[PDB]
Amino acid sequence: KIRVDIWSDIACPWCYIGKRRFESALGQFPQRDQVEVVWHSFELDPSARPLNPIAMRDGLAMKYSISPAQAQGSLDHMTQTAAQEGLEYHFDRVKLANTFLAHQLIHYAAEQGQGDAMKERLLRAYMSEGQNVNDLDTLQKLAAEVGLDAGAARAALEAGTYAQAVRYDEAQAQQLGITGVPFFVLGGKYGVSGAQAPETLLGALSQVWAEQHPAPLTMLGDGQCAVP
Repeated sequence: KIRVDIWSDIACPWCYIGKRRFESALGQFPQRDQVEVVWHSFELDPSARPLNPIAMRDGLAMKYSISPAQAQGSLDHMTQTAAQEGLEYHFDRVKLANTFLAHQLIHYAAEQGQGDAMKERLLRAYMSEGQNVNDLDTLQKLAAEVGLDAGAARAALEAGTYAQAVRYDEAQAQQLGITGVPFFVLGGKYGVSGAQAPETLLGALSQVWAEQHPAPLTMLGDGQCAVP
């Protein structure tokens, strides 16, 4: 088996792009059926307001200390880059929301085996559909759309059941020195930082598989100690 651990935030447009590029890599990888993907929570800003009412362009200009004109250029760059992955972003509608609860929903979804579908739904909701992913009504609806028990999912969020697990995900990311997303860990050994090309993630997948299935030695030929 091949384990891939990915840290990601719903609020990061490169994460959605990265998910597509990784999916492109996976499709080209002969041993794709032996890959287990595990999504991990990451928050760009764990202390963000529940909902910041300012335009994404402005939040970006403030956070990164540049002009509104440059912040827009960056938005325009990300939008066109995403389009090449089949993603139609709508940054003008983005709700700058705290993503803690949304990550919790992903953890709930994963216990039902629907982690990736939930992650996908939420990325779309944030990046394209102008939805507020800190809002419980919205989160419950999205869960229903994924095919989850909407009542159970909402109950889980109100209880904060997966709150601890999200914090541990983030703690683990911090302990690994992961300070930006998306971040890929392959074979619990190799790291790939950022939304890298499919070729790069395929080469990582390929390199890891090779290490786990190296070419069989030719044996030649008074004892040994063997582990039982």
